[PDB]
Amino acid sequence: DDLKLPRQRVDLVAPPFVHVHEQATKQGPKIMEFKLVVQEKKMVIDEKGTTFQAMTFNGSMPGPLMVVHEGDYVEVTLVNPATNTMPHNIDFHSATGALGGGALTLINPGEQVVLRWKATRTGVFVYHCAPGGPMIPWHVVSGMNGAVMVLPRDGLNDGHGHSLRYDRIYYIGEQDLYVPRDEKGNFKSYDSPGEAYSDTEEVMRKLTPTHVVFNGKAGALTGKNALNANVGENVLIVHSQANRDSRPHLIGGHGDYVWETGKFSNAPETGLETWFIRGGSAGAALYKFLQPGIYAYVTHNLIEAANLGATAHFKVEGKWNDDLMTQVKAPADIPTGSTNE
Amino acid sequence: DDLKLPRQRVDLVAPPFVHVHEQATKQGPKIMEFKLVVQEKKMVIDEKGTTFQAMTFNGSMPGPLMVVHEGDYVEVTLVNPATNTMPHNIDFHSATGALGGGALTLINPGEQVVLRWKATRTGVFVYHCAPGGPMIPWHVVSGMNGAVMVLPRDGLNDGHGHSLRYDRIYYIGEQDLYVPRDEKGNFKSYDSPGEAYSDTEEVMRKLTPTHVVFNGKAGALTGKNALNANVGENVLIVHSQANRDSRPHLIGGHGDYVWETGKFSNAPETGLETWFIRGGSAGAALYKFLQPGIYAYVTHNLIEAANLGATAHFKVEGKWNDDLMTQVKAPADIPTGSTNE
Amino acid sequence: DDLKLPRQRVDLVAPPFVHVHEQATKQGPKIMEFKLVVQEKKMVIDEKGTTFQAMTFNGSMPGPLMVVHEGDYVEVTLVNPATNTMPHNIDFHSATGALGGGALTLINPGEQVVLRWKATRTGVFVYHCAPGGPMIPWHVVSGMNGAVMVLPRDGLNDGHGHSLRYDRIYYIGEQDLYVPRDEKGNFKSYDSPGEAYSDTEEVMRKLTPTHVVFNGKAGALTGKNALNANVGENVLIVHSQANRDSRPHLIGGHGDYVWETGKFSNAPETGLETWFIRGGSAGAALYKFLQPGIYAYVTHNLIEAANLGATAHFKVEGKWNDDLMTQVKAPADIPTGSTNE
Ligand SMILES: OC[C@H]1O[C@@](CO)(O[C@H]2O[C@H](CO)[C@@H](O)[C@H](O)[C@H]2O)[C@@H](O)[C@@H]1O
Ligand SMILES: OC[C@H]1O[C@@](CO)(O[C@H]2O[C@H](CO)[C@@H](O)[C@H](O)[C@H]2O)[C@@H](O)[C@@H]1O
Ligand SMILES: OC[C@H]1O[C@@](CO)(O[C@H]2O[C@H](CO)[C@@H](O)[C@H](O)[C@H]2O)[C@@H](O)[C@@H]1O
Ligand SMILES: OC[C@H]1O[C@@](CO)(O[C@H]2O[C@H](CO)[C@@H](O)[C@H](O)[C@H]2O)[C@@H](O)[C@@H]1O
Ligand SMILES: OC[C@H]1O[C@@](CO)(O[C@H]2O[C@H](CO)[C@@H](O)[C@H](O)[C@H]2O)[C@@H](O)[C@@H]1O
Ligand SMILES: OC[C@H]1O[C@@](CO)(O[C@H]2O[C@H](CO)[C@@H](O)[C@H](O)[C@H]2O)[C@@H](O)[C@@H]1O
Ligand SMILES: O=N[O-]
Ligand SMILES: O=N[O-]
Ligand SMILES: O=N[O-]
Ligand SMILES: O=N[O-]
Ligand SMILES: O=N[O-]
Ligand SMILES: O=N[O-]
Ligand SMILES: O=N[O-]
Ligand SMILES: O=N[O-]
Ligand SMILES: O=N[O-]
Ligand SMILES: O=N[O-]
Ligand SMILES: O=N[O-]
Ligand SMILES: O=N[O-]
Ligand SMILES: [Cu+2]
Ligand SMILES: [Cu+2]
Ligand SMILES: [Cu+2]
Ligand SMILES: [Cu+2]
Ligand SMILES: [Cu+2]
Ligand SMILES: [Cu+2]
Repeated sequence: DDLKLPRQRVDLVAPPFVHVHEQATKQGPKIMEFKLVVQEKKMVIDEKGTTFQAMTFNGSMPGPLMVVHEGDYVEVTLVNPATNTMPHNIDFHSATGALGGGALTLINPGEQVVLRWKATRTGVFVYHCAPGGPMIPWHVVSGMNGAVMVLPRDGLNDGHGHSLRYDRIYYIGEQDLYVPRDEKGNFKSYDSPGEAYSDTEEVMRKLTPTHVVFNGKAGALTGKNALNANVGENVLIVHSQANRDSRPHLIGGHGDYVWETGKFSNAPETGLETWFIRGGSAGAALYKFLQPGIYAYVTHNLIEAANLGATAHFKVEGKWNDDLMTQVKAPADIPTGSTNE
Repeated sequence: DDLKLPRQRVDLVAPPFVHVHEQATKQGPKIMEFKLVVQEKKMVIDEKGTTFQAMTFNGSMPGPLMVVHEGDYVEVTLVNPATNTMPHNIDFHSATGALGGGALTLINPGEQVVLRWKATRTGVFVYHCAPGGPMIPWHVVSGMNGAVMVLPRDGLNDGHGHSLRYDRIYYIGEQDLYVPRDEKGNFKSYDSPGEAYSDTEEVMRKLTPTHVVFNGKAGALTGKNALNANVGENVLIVHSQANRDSRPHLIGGHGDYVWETGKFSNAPETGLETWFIRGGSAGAALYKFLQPGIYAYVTHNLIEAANLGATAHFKVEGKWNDDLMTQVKAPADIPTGSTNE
Repeated sequence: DDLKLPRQRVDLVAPPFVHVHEQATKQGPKIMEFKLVVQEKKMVIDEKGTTFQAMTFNGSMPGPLMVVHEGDYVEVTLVNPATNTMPHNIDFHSATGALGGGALTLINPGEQVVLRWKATRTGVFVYHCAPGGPMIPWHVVSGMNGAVMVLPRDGLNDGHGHSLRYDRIYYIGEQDLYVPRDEKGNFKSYDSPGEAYSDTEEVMRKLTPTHVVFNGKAGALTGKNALNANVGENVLIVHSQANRDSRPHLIGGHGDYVWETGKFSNAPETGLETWFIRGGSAGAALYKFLQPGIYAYVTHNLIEAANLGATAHFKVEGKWNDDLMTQVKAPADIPTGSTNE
């Protein structure tokens, strides 16, 4: 064993939640140990019950958020159980060399592999499967993508010498899906990913998704699964898109501090309405809630948001601030003496 | 009346022009009073006379630019005359709470509502209708979107302690439209927005506009309606797109100072060729004209610019500067002694 | 002759290579003389041998990279040989006035023209043909676009007072193509550009390319034409896209310093995973290679990368650094005592 550092095992949690971590740390570098198990399975992706043949890390779309600190080593055990049908691997955009690790991690069903990469670059980054050739886009748009956050050891800052600390963190993975339709326009079902491939590839080629979803399905983060917050809390929202651009917006809020390219060596932008996640990247926004109520978090192509699945909700508890906004007069009949031309 | 500030009524003007305002001000905060009247009407959107069932604020696409200063309060009377067929509301991306105001402003035909929001965030911002669900994209891509500018009280600056002042301002609202076609490819006409909806939604779902226009129609800002300027003038060009990305470019010019994310707390970028307006945002560019003549202002997807409607012109008066550019030799026959392989 | 500066003739080279130049210079301003010869010709654009009716500067897609310094004058002789069928011109996004030069450079087959523009703006910039109207997008998506780099006279810097110097430079021109298909889905062939136009325009209108290629064809920069580098070298990668957005990513690497909007008066961003070239612009990234092996350089819409042609390779010589990344355990059977749920 050449590398003589303490080891720490991390238990991942399903998105949009994030495993326990420290923001700032005075611990030295560690070997941070993670396990990812590939799971191919049929999943429900919309509110009408449409299914499709997904491929996942750890059973979720997105794959879980991994969080480490600058200078840590990340030792990932990737497992491809023999119930799976395809080979898989992993490419970390946070890592240096061998196609992000993909060239060192190709495993057949029944195999596992252990990759270590040094976390030399701060930010949020995509990770994704990339077996080779046309299998690269297919595995990614089938769900095989997640993100990793590499925090500075002193935690986040505003790029102007002031520390920033979040009260809460959520990870929003956005997924573009390409579900085949029959001649009548109904979504087609298949018994395996391999059977779905040819028809799926034809949809992929036209670069227009059938669905754009957060946390793996339309409505996943609405209703009973809305994201909780409180007035006053500084919330970090990490957003990834491994294949296609997105334009996040918090309806009724702002991005107080936004790293749209997602890299903490760059000062954030302030007071954004809408930001831009380039396909193949993660970004992050901090917002301090000022008002209670429901907020919609969307990609601000509103067709994608409302009609293809890409809306989440926050439910924020606290007291309303009438100075920031008030209904001066409730809806009422237009006065008879009005002229409205 | 809890809020004891002076009130000022603003008369809006149709785009691309902007109502009278001060850049820098020493007045304290005011309650700035605006009126927006929803108008559903058939409108001509291209040079072949194609019509479509539009929905507007104040009869225009885009809706008018509102201009206030940081710390002002904005009291908006939204009116939905009883000649309209649908409910409408308004979401200000500049505002904090209640989905930007949409949750406090839903009005049926025959009603009006009064919303007040504090202008706490500087920049240019979209405002748009957002009734709920699939009606959100439909009302926005039918034309119900505009912008508001919240200036710093000291006016604009270059992010490096130098004041910037514009001689002229224009507001370019870009609109993506989704007009149904019949089996022969001809655009379909309808008698009401409700009748157009189902067919329109089908076009919307494929995320490919039929038209991309400035100021509501192909050719709106060309010919006799070209934008005027003079050599030496510093012109602010505000650009909004409430649903879809755009990439503005001034052909023959530059962006001297560009806030592509549109927020004045961030230093502008300098000397851009082309900039990027993320769907769901406004941005702004300053340019000091150096040469007279015709300039085309486009989105630099040139197919959209030339073939789907997204070109404006500036006509700039003044004297040509042969140091910056000259025709050394006019077109002439290729010399006989030339080799051109 | 009013302009009394030394003249220097530059011999252009085919992309992805770049003509000999100095980074930093103490020479004063010069008149830098370039020749571009339009060539319309059928070209092979994919690995199955698909052809299409291309239009080029100097016989290549992209056109060659021109490199000058701030304050130089650029005197371009544009030649349209009489074997061509169409008029052509040139618009420099680096230039000020007359639609970038397009309004001074329209030439019929059999003619040439000489344009001079002052290089007042630093950065990488697109140049492209723009005859007028619908011919603008058609000539650009037929291949008539390249880039020019205007270096500061002191060479590049990190925006924080430190000089940056590249060991190598490559120019990656990305081209979106719109090749017609017949009723069976096979790509159609034509005998001239004029014959291809009507069918091509119909594909263009739907804003979905059939191919997205680097250096004019799928596979152009893979295999024997991979880009060479060595561990330790700082490589500048200039990327242009004259019509459509792109999201470059170096698989297994990063962008150490990235000017995504492409203009050297703005500090670069650091440590990017993926960056964004807005359609109608050039950008640039510096990366110091740290690991040997194969790197893929893609647009990170992976469908475009793997299935529509947009992948290049770097082959990097040197010694592997096991500290940055190592395969701890090669692929092996999942242990019997494992639980992987
Ligand atoms: O700022 C650019 C910088 O990236 C460098 C920093 O010295 O390195 C990055 O990658 C290296 C991998 O070891 C580390 O030096 C560094 O800690 C990390 O951001 C260079 O390659 C260069 O100057
Ligand atoms: O979208 C085309 C066409 O297909 C139908 C079924 O004929 O609906 C399908 O497509 C809809 C939009 O994606 C989905 O809402 C639904 O799950 C699916 O069956 C038609 O209703 C539609 O006109
Ligand atoms: O810079 C981030 C900053 O936004 C803050 C500023 O203190 O507030 C913004 O929203 C508030 C609404 O009252 C105002 O304080 C401020 O004037 C405006 O930009 C915080 O929520 C935070 O530090
Ligand atoms: O675009 C398809 C097809 O439709 C036709 C009419 O059959 O033209 C229509 O579409 C054109 C492009 O949008 C418009 O220029 C025109 O207003 C519209 O009728 C065909 O000419 C075209 O081939
Ligand atoms: O920084 C904005 C700046 O651009 C200016 C610089 O003074 O000019 C640019 O274009 C001019 C063309 O002569 C040059 O002054 C300058 O060297 C170049 O970047 C103004 O128009 C303005 O302040
Ligand atoms: O893409 C539709 C359909 O066309 C066919 C020929 O019928 O293949 C063509 O399109 C393919 C994808 O672009 C190309 O790979 C090939 O060069 C082209 O002939 C079908 O195979 C495909 O199903
Ligand atoms: O070593 N201190 O947390
Ligand atoms: O299945 N995804 O959260
Ligand atoms: O590993 N590819 O299916
Ligand atoms: O303002 N949100 O769509
Ligand atoms: O109060 N002065 O404008
Ligand atoms: O109708 N719009 O300017
Ligand atoms: O208010 N919706 O049609
Ligand atoms: O350079 N304008 O397309
Ligand atoms: O004039 N010196 O290179
Ligand atoms: O033909 N282009 O490199
Ligand atoms: O010059 N146009 O074909
Ligand atoms: O990580 N590259 O696709
Ligand atoms: Cu996989
Ligand atoms: Cu990747
Ligand atoms: Cu409405
Ligand atoms: Cu909005
Ligand atoms: Cu041409
Ligand atoms: Cu251009």
